[PDB]
Amino acid sequence: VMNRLILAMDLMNRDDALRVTGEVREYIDTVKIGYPLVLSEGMDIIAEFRKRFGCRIIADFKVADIPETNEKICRATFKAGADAIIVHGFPGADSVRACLNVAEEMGREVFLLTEMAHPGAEMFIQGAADEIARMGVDLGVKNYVGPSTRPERLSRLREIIGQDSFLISPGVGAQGGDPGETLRFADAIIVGRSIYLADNPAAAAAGIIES
Amino acid sequence: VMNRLILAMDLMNRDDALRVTGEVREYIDTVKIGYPLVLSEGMDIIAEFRKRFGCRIIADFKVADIPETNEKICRATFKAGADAIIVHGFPGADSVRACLNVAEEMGREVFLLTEMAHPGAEMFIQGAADEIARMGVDLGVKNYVGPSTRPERLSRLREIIGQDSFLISPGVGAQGGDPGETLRFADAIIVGRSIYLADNPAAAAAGIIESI
Ligand SMILES: O=c1cnn([C@@H]2O[C@H](COP(=O)(O)O)[C@@H](O)[C@H]2O)c(=O)[nH]1
Ligand SMILES: O=c1cnn([C@@H]2O[C@H](COP(=O)(O)O)[C@@H](O)[C@H]2O)c(=O)[nH]1
Repeated sequence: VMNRLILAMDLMNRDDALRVTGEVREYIDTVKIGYPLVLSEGMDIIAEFRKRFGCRIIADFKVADIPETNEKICRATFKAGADAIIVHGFPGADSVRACLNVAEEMGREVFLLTEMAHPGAEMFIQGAADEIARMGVDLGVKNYVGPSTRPERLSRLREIIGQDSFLISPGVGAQGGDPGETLRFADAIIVGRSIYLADNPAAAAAGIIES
Repeated sequence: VMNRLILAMDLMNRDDALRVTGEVREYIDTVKIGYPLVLSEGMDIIAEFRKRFGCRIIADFKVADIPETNEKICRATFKAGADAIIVHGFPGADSVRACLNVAEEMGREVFLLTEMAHPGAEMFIQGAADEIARMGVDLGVKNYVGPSTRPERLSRLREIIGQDSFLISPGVGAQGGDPGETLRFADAIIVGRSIYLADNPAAAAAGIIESI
């Protein structure tokens, strides 16, 4: 990923989202689009971004349903042009396999979310995280998401998945995570608010890269 | 809910979804719309269904993000006209609280998903389910979702949330759950494929209602 930095574009109106993404395009070539923007502006926004900025798009949909529904969600998402989709591992192996099957059929990728970065993640997710990561390895998952806010957990996750797996990590900046420390374990960092709420998003992105 | 039956409308094209929903409207007045339909036809489909069929709409979005993002998802969903939203409890109390705060601000409801009905739910969700339900009670959640496929777990869930809470349950029909047994514990059952993939959805819905 360009500069090992992925922009989390969670603004909810198309004009602001287009403005910020265009301003930071010289620093990042991969954008993570989630439900805040998609449910506000429509799925067509994925193809619009891919074309206008020539960036890879990761759909952060935290897929977390039964197998049959997960398949439908993944198919609609890849039809919309997403290059990859983020899926929760807490619902179990069959739910993750359903996403992997659709990605295989459509020539796309699945990122498995193992542990989340917010405080509430300590209640139930953290205790299941190592097992969720091992499940991913057993299913053949090669792309993972882990927390910038807990580098000791990111280290443990990297250990389970190996150095060959691709690991991206949110929670940098606004949630307290540090870019440099996170990149000791993750291949790329995800940054949203620290860039998109900045008075000068380009300067904020440039600063992160400088750091 | 009318006849204690909620239709899970997971068809992915507007014309088919409109046809089936209209055919079974005399049997059910509450429709659950999820991402399969919304990501295929747009969020405007929620208001269209609400108006066209005069039914309550539950947005089954299995919200499962950090607090800040959950707030945005809930706000966009209620702006689109949904009467309620289904949220996962596994990400923790702060994430659930964020959804409850937006529902309070907008005069809407949050349904907390405690245990899922599919086989994979046994891996991680089941072992956390009782605690997730208790967390819901502690947060003031009054609406819950539990599995038709495991009535013993549904009974345990009803036990934690009390008789005053509203409990709806998917997994009836296609996934193996039984309407009658599920209604021993849930206030309403959710049915998707058994109705929408039937050669005659109205007859399928009518049969379910007669079996209970
Ligand atoms: O454990 C996780 C998984 N995903 N995200 C997501 O990554 C982005 C982080 O944004 P932020 O830089 O503004 O905090 C948001 O889209 C958020 O939903 C997290 O924050 N934590
Ligand atoms: O634990 C859960 C939670 N939600 N659903 C959802 O309820 C519906 C059940 O549909 P079905 O009757 O066709 O199996 C689908 O929309 C599905 O995503 C389940 O099946 N199980």
